[PDB]
Amino acid sequence: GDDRELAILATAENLLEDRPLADISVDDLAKGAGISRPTFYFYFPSKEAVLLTLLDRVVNQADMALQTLAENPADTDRENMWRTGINVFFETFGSHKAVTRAGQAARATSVEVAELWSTFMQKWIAYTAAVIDAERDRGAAPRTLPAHELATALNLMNERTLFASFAGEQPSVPEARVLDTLVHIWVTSIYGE
Amino acid sequence: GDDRELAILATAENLLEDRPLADISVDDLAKGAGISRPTFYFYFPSKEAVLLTLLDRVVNQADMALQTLAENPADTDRENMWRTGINVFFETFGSHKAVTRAGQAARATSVEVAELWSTFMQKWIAYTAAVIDAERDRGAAPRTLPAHELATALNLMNERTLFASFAGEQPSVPEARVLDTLVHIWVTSIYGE
Ligand SMILES: CC(C)[C@H](N)C(=O)N1CCC(c2nc(-c3cccs3)no2)CC1
Ligand SMILES: CC(C)[C@H](N)C(=O)N1CCC(c2nc(-c3cccs3)no2)CC1
Repeated sequence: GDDRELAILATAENLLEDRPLADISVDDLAKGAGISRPTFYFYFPSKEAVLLTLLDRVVNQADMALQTLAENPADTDRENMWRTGINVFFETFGSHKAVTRAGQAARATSVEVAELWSTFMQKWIAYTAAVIDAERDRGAAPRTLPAHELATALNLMNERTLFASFAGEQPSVPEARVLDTLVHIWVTSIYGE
Repeated sequence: GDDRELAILATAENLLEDRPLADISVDDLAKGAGISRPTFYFYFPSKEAVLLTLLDRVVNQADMALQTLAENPADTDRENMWRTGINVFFETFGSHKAVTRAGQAARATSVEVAELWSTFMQKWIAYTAAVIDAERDRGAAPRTLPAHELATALNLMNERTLFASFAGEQPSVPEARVLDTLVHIWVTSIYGE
C-alpha cells in the first residue's frame, strides 16, 4: 500500500513535531495511519526504520535540489551564488525541522542513520571542494588551505549552525540571520588571503 | 572518600575509552574502583551523574585555561593569538576524547548535560564576541556581521569540527590539520571585508 506506507511516514513526521521518537510508540504510528500494529510491521520493522526513511527522503531532497542548482547556477556574483546553494539546505532541512532534529539525535544510536548522514556529507563536501578547486583554477580564490579540509569545516559549521538555529538551542544564531552569517564565513574564508 | 569518588571517575574515563556509557554498568564502575555497588551509589546516583561530573571537570578545565590566557595573552600577531586560544580547546578536549564524545552523545538525553554544555558555550561565545568588538573598536577588524552572531557560528564550527576530528568521523578534518583549518576560517571571517 503506497498509501499506507505514506500515511505512516506522515504520522511520524507529524508526531515528531510534538515529542521525540522515544515517546512515540509503534501503536501511536499505527493509530495515526488508520492501521493495526501488525499491519505497521509489514511496512517497517521498527519506529527507527520509519525515522530512517523520513531522513533518507529529506537528505535526497536536499541532494537533488543541489544537483539541479549545480546544473542551473544563478547568474549573479559569487556571494549570491554561494547564498543560493547554502539556501538549498536552509530551506530543505528548515521545512523538515522535526525530522532533522530526530535524525541528528539518532546518529548516536543508529548505525544506519549515522551512515546515511555520513554518505551525504561526504558527497556534499567533495562537491564543495571541487568548486573551491575550480575557483582557484580560474584565479578567483587563493590557494590557502587544502580545499577538502576547508570544505569539510565549512560544511560541518553549516550542519551544526543550521541545526542549532532550527532547534532554537541556546546558543544559536536566529533563524532569520543564519544564511547571512554562513554566507559571510564561506565567502571570506574561500576568497580571503 | 575523596579518593573513592576519584577512583570512580578514573574508572569511568578509562572505560569510556572502550565502550559507550550504555555498555558500562554501575557494577563495572564499582569493580573498577574497588568498591561495592551500594558504596558507588553513596557517591553518585547513577552512571549518568558520573559522566556529568567528568564533563564538568573537562569544561571547567578548558574555561580556566582560557581565562588564564585572557589574562596573559601571547605577544605575537593576531593570527597566532587566535591560534593560541583555539588551541586551549583543541588540547583540553583532545586530552579527554572519551569524555568529550560521551558528553556529546548525552546532550540528546540528558537535560543537565545539555544545560552544562549550553552554559559554557554561552560564555565562550560572549567572550569571543567581546574580543571581536574590541578588535573592531581598535580599527583592526571591519564592522561586518553582528559580532555575537559571527562568534556563535565560529564557536559552533569549532565544536562540531573538533569533535568530528577527535572521533575520526567520516567526514572529518585530520586531527593534525584541524587547528590550522579553524584558525584560517576565524581570521578570514573576523578580519575580512
Ligand atoms: C558558487 C560559485 C563559485 C559557482 N559559480 C556556483 O554558482 N555554484 C557552485 C556552488 C554551489 C553551492 N554549493 C553549496 C553548498 C555545498 C555544500 C553546502 S552548501 N553552496 O553553493 C552553487 C552553484
Ligand atoms: C586574539 C587577539 C585579538 C587578542 N589580542 C588575544 O590574544 N586574545 C583574545 C582572544 C583569545 C581567544 N579566544 C579564543 C576562543 C574563544 C572561543 C573559542 S576559541 N581564541 O583566542 C586569545 C587571547
